[PDB]
Amino acid sequence: HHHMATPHNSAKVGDFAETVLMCGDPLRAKLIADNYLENAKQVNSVRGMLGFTGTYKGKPLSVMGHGMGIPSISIYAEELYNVYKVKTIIRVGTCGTVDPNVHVRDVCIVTASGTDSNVNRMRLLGHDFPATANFEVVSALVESAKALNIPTQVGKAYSTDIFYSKEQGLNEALAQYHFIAVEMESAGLFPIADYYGARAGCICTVSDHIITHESATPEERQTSFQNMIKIALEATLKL
Amino acid sequence: HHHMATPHNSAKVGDFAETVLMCGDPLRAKLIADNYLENAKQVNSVRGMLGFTGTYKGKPLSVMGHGMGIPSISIYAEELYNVYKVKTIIRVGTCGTVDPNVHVRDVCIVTASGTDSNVNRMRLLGHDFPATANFEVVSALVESAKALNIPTQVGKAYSTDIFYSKEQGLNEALAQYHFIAVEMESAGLFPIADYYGARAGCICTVSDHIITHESATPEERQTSFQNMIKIALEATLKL
Amino acid sequence: HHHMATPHNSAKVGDFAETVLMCGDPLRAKLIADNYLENAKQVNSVRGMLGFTGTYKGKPLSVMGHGMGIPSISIYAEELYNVYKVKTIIRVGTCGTVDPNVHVRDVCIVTASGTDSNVNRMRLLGHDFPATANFEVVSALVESAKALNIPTQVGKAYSTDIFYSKEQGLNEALAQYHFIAVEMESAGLFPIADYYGARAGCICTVSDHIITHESATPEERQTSFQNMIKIALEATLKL
Amino acid sequence: HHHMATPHNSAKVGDFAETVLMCGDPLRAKLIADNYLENAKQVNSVRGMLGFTGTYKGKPLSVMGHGMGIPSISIYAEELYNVYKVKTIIRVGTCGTVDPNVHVRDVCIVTASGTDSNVNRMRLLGHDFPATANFEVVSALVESAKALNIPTQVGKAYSTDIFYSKEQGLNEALAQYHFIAVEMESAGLFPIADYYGARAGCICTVSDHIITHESATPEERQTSFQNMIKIALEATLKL
Amino acid sequence: HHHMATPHNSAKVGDFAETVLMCGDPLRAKLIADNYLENAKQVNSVRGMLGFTGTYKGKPLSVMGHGMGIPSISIYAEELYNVYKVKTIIRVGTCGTVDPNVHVRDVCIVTASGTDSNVNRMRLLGHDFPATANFEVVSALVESAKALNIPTQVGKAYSTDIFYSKEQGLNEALAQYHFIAVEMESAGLFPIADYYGARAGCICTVSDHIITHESATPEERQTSFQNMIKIALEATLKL
Amino acid sequence: HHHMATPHNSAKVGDFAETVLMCGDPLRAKLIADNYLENAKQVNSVRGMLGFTGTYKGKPLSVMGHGMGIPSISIYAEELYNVYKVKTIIRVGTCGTVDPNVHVRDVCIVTASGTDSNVNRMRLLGHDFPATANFEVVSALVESAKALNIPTQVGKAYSTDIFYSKEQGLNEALAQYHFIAVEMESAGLFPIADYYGARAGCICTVSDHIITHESATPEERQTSFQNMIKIALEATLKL
Ligand SMILES: Nc1ncnc2c1ncn2[C@@H]1O[C@H](CO)[C@@H](O)[C@H]1O
Ligand SMILES: Nc1ncnc2c1ncn2[C@@H]1O[C@H](CO)[C@@H](O)[C@H]1O
Ligand SMILES: Nc1ncnc2c1ncn2[C@@H]1O[C@H](CO)[C@@H](O)[C@H]1O
Ligand SMILES: Nc1ncnc2c1ncn2[C@@H]1O[C@H](CO)[C@@H](O)[C@H]1O
Ligand SMILES: Nc1ncnc2c1ncn2[C@@H]1O[C@H](CO)[C@@H](O)[C@H]1O
Ligand SMILES: Nc1ncnc2c1ncn2[C@@H]1O[C@H](CO)[C@@H](O)[C@H]1O
Ligand SMILES: [Cl-]
Ligand SMILES: [Cl-]
Ligand SMILES: [Cl-]
Ligand SMILES: [Cl-]
Ligand SMILES: [Cl-]
Ligand SMILES: [Cl-]
Repeated sequence: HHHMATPHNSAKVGDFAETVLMCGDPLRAKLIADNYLENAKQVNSVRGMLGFTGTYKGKPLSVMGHGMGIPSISIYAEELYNVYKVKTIIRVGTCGTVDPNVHVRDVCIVTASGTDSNVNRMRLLGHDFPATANFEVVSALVESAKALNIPTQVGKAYSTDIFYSKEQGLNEALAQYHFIAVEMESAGLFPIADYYGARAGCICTVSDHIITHESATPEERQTSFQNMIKIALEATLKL
Repeated sequence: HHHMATPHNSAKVGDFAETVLMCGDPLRAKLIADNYLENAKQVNSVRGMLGFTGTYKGKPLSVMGHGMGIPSISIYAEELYNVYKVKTIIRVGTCGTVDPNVHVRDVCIVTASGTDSNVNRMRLLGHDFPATANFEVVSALVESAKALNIPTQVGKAYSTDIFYSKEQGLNEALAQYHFIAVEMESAGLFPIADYYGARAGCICTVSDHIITHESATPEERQTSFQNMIKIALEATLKL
Repeated sequence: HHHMATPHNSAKVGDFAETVLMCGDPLRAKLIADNYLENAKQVNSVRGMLGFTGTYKGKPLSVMGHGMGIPSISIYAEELYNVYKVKTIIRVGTCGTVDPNVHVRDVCIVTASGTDSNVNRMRLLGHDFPATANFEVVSALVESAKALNIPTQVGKAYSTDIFYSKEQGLNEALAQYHFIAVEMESAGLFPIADYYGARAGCICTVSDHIITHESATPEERQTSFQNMIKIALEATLKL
Repeated sequence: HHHMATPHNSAKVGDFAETVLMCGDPLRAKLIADNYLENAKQVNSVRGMLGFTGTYKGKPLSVMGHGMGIPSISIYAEELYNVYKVKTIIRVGTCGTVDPNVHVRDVCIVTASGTDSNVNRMRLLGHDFPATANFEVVSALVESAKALNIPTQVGKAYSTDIFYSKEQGLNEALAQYHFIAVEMESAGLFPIADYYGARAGCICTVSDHIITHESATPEERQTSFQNMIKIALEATLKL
Repeated sequence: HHHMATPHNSAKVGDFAETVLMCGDPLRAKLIADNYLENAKQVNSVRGMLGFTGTYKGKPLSVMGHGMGIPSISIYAEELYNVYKVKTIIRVGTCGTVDPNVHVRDVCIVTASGTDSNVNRMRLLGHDFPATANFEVVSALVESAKALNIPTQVGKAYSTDIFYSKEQGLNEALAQYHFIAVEMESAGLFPIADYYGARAGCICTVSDHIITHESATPEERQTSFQNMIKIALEATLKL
Repeated sequence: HHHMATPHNSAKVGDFAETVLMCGDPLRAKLIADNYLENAKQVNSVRGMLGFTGTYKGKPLSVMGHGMGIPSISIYAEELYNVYKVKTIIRVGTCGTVDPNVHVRDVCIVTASGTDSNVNRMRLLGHDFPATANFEVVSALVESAKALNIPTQVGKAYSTDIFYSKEQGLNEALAQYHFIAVEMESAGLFPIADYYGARAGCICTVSDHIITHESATPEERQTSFQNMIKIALEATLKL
């Protein structure tokens, strides 16, 4: 038995750096820690949601899984900003796309995310609350990719509660308004950062084209991940 | 590299029994498999969402984690009913309560679950779709608890997208209408079972009283879990 | 002029038994009283909404009409639970079906009911509140039918505000999720029972198949009614 | 057994006049027929919802009950306009008021009615559809009252699904915007008339002041009814 | 620099008559003042939203532009009723029609207006609040047109936020329920008049048939305007 | 009579530059043209909504008024992107603030805007569609202000339909989530730019603090405008 600072995290207060990368898959958090962090230690194991704290090029940085969907990321991110006093979270993830000019393996930097969730209406008296990335975070990601000579798409994501969509007309509307990424979490992250006066952003790589059916192979997903994670890590040095 | 029957599950088709217990914590799925299943093998490890298949008293039974929140359980349960041809899922979990006559450590058998999610409105043209447990599953749980001489509360749950509620008046309304359990998943499970012509139910133990602040100790949670899991396992023999 | 305990009911306080059967048609309430109750007297005549109190096999039991639609049943049931101190109401009625495996003359026992009404959103801060039958009532109906060797369908109803639907896609969605009964009242009854800490359920017979156009003849409806009413009356002895 | 032109009305096609008065209480429909119609016959008895056809000052006129709430009036009025080819319906009823300048026993002529029902959103793609009385009907009622030297209030009603309101702030908002009548049916009637290219209106007498608690005695309600019904009957001669 | 009684109006308190005509185009307000008012002076120039006060046949009358859309008219009308103590506003405007029996150049007198705006839900606890014209204003317009031997259509308008509609099925629904006018402002005006215990109405001429594509020429629009404005001006003498 | 390329704009096709500044007040559009454009000509006068085309530092640039509210800007911007083939619109405006760390006279660069309008739900199947500024436009504004040594706040706006708010709790929620600007138009502009594959942004100066009641004097508003307009004009050179 270990003391629980939250119901979902065994990390002691202070065990997270002020900057955190989060991905849905805890096993990918372990890969990031093992391959890009120094001075690294595991700080959470509860529910298998592995989290780690170390340094990247000398600067404190943590990485942790967030699970799948808005309710899951909301738990972990609320706790990080509130209990662990985190200042900046960058979600690093994968996505689909419907946009005719976005392609599998593209890196997408998210400026804002729509959603079919109610969580943001509940925060703003039932109205439209845009889940919006912090501009300094977006800019740090854009500038890092430029320095690395990695092309990026910059624009809106759509965070759905329903991976297995049965919704006629959704993809056509997303394409009409040039949503570049379809995922399940960023729309929950950004308003929590707002609540705490903190910062958040998101960068994702396109695994699948929802319209054309193109799909990245395992090796292509690894290469896309290597590009995206390097962009995110370099961006943390400016944040 | 192993073949992926779904993006979230490495189990081969046929590797799940027709009856599955699901809990949010994959580490608890491992505990259930290790302590109550025979002939057991691990069938999924993707994203750390451990799943296992074996037998309970000779009858095929699987157990797998579902993560936290409606979007997460919806992925895993949709795949189980669709790809893995599962017929019955019983969610085994923990919950809070606001009801003045429900107490920490009580076992709650869920007949239906409300929610603040939009996922069920999207299935029924925007209207009210009650997430309803299958009657044979509810009855099997009730009868199993009676045979084990374990008291149970039977009634409505509320599945929220937001663990860290800031919503004035919610607890008072839940208490006024005698919702017995507050959790985050059952309202997503029951309509998916309906879609596939299959069966689902839920049983949970009260970890915390949201109004009085009472909270079960670690040992009390283990004892509550032992009672609940025995009820669920015995119920599978009738399903 | 007689004293009015409510605006809609001339019955004196105490004139209703603790258990009440309700049907939409007051003339059917009279038929039930005349043919199944002993010690019977008429206790309400206001607005022609006939109600009666007597005994069934020695146990106090009332029967009263509720009119058509959620607003009408809500008036009468609110008054019965509040002013008349009723503990259990079973709605006995007729319904349509869209389910491919439910047939005209089938008896349907309702576990929960969806709706296109707003009345339940208004009770739960705008969220999804499942109108859910009390489990002891459902079980009493199921067990009574078993003892009488009368087959039953057990599952969800849909209570609509609009008998003359013009809504494209509604029947297809109801069938997809295996709603077994289409009626106009149960979704209003169950939450009122919850408010008063009381019990409610519903049993109905299929008069019409909405998809195939099959329709029960007058004699077939009488036979279906005889089966359903015997199930309900026998269930009251266990409640 | 008699032939049923609708499920809810035994009247033969042609048995209703082109102009119909409707009130919620079928016993009040009988009173109107017995005391104001000549050449009168009963044309419906189904569900006790008495309806009658005769003449008023030589002009064909019917009167029938509509029950309580939007779903109930919608059934009866849809059938009258569709199957029975009715051209004009005037609802004659009772109401409460919250307006500080409207008093018990006042006669209210309704120009439009708000509602907490969804039935009108479902007709207009989810938008705001005002349930609006036909201007010729409103004018006929206003002019008839003037000729009879009976004062009237003219303005908005609010048709609620919930007689037993628990809704904080509703009465204050209704008063702020000068809603003059609170009832349960007119918002369902007016859009059905629109659908059929037909005409509808409503006139009501104030039985109760919801804010001040004033309430009309039985004799006062009879006098108010006599004034209102004379206005409505005289208006039919101009319609 | 001049003193600003509101942020949007340089008129001094008292500079508006108690009766005001409003049209969307400020240049049309100038035309009305120049051609129909005596004793006229310009009282507002802010944002180019020209307004004027004078007399029509000796009776004080003002005319001012309101801009396009509900938010714009709401600003100007709120200020007129609140700060300038106006008692009656008649909107004079142009509209489209979808109704099969309404034709280009027809004069439409509005009894109530639907909308796709949220502004009226926000006033009535989320419910349906009909934007309803004052009956004395409607009657004054109807009677004035009769005296001038100018035919009129009397009925519902629809005030949309979106001139360039992309909404499948909207026109068909508007036609089904006999909405006679499509415009962008009246649904915002009527509830503001209600709030202040004041009066409002609307009269419009059909510029375009949305279904048949017929369109009035410039000269035809001038003739339609001459008919409509004479009706409105004569109506002010009765208000 | 002049030919009308749209119902609201007399400009000939080609008469607008590919880059346009828009402000609500047409008289302010004239001031911008008169004081910052060369080669300038007036291209629209319809409804007094003055628009002009010229050059800024040699680069083609137009400026036009947009009126007040989402419906008004939607008309003008839809036409500019569609008929006039405009590629970039920057809204230049004024706003209020509720944020405790934003002050009167501050320049706010908008990354996204929330709203109480329905126009964006209607574009995305009823879901949350974030009205999001184009990143290149935001960056051009940020970089221009940096080069001019003018401090800026960068973050979310809220576009309301209701200038005269009566909404309890709105300001507290806006402050809790650090909305920096309250205005009435940007949430309508950004999705129209998306539809056309074009670009939009917004920059505003704080005229009033809604919480503290501080208010900029006329001279202070002129100085704030001079700073903001110089930022916007310099940004057009990079777009
Ligand atoms: N097409 C997609 N739809 C939804 N989520 C996706 C998609 N592609 C990748 N994801 C991401 O991966 C998970 C689902 O496999 C989610 O957590 C989500 O963020
Ligand atoms: N009070 C609670 N509120 C929400 N979820 C709860 C609560 N107590 C236990 N849970 C369950 O445990 C997880 C949150 O800790 C969720 O998956 C949920 O099912
Ligand atoms: N197909 C149906 N749709 C709605 N209500 C029905 C249907 N069949 C029977 N009913 C019941 O009978 C009445 C309508 O005839 C309602 O009170 C309802 O409960
Ligand atoms: N205060 C009230 N609230 C709702 N309905 C009322 C009220 N007063 C009278 N009525 C009318 O009478 C019935 C309720 O008693 C309804 O049919 C309704 O039309
Ligand atoms: N078809 C139409 N749709 C919307 N508004 C219209 C229409 N025809 C005329 N209008 C009116 O003119 C303006 C739009 O050109 C709006 O202010 C509105 O009141
Ligand atoms: N506090 C405010 N609320 C709303 N709009 C504002 C505010 N301050 C400035 N504006 C802007 O000025 C106009 C209202 O005066 C609107 O067009 C809007 O963009
Ligand atoms: Cl991941
Ligand atoms: Cl668990
Ligand atoms: Cl019945
Ligand atoms: Cl009545
Ligand atoms: Cl105009
Ligand atoms: Cl401006």
